[PDB]
Amino acid sequence: STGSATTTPIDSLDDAYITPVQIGTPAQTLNLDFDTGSSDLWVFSSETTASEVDGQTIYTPSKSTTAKLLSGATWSISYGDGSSSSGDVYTDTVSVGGLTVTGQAVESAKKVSSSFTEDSTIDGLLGLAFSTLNTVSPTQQKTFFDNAKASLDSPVFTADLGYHAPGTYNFGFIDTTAYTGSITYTAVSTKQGFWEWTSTGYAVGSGTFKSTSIDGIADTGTTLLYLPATVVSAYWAQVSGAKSSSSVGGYVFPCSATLPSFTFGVGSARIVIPGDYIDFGPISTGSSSCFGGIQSSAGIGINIFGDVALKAAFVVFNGATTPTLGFASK
Ligand SMILES: COC(=O)[C@@H](N)Cn1cc(Br)c(=O)[nH]c1=O
Repeated sequence: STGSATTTPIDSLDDAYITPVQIGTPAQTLNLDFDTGSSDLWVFSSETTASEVDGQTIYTPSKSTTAKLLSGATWSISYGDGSSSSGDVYTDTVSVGGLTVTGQAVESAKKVSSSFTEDSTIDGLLGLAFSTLNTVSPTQQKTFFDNAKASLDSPVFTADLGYHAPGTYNFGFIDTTAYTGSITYTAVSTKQGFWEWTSTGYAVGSGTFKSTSIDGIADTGTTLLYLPATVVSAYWAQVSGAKSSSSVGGYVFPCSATLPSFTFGVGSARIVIPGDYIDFGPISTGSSSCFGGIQSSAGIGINIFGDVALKAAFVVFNGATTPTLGFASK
């Protein structure tokens, strides 16, 4: 089997991407944030505290003939940006772009933090990291991908995020028309439950390539590119007027600037992020100070190849018994 679904930026800055997902019988379609950095599939629901729902589409398990309460199961998660959610668990039929999984754990939110409430466009998350990170207790549950894997033509999914444009998540096959040149594969460590890999280095603009190992995770659920302070300092030094602002919470730059590109290494291959991808606009409405798309990972504890990096590439998440990651230009 295979599946193929379009993923769409939630706003003009590509702050996140939503993908339609069919849940239950008859189908209830929710727009979920596919997140390769976590492993819970959770949704706004009829059980969510009413004051914490503001425009989202909710899942109503009582209206699904295939929904079953997973007795005694609860979940609770907190993300890297400080947001959180929690609730109980159903199993139900879940389909993504024509690919169907029966008995998928659908985690129903009873509580969500303010940032989820305030984002009307995101109806929940669909985690695509390794199932070892799943927070369901007392019986850990599998991700949609892990459940589908045995049925897929090939045990892979691919992320093809667009810049200011729609893109695609495919399951079970590699679309050889979706990228240029070849796909370069690189080793993955699953020791922390992430799609963790080691970049071979970087370049700023037309500058010389610096060979240096940068361990980080491929994370579709994170907007920005978070890298070591040395690397990030080297990037923003090439932008006149750029500076790190503690009050804003990272590097900002004059909106009149032209940003240089940023290149990262995948083995001997190179992925180039155009400068425009690194612009996240005025820090507040009307401001001439703009927020940068490359930020320091110093306060995070891990380097994160988020959407800023990933949308410059066609990315293969290979879930073979020894998982690997593939990157191609596009
Ligand atoms: C809800 O999405 C957002 O607020 C975006 N800023 C993407 N995002 C979402 C989560 Br959860 C996170 O830990 N980091 C992040 O960049």
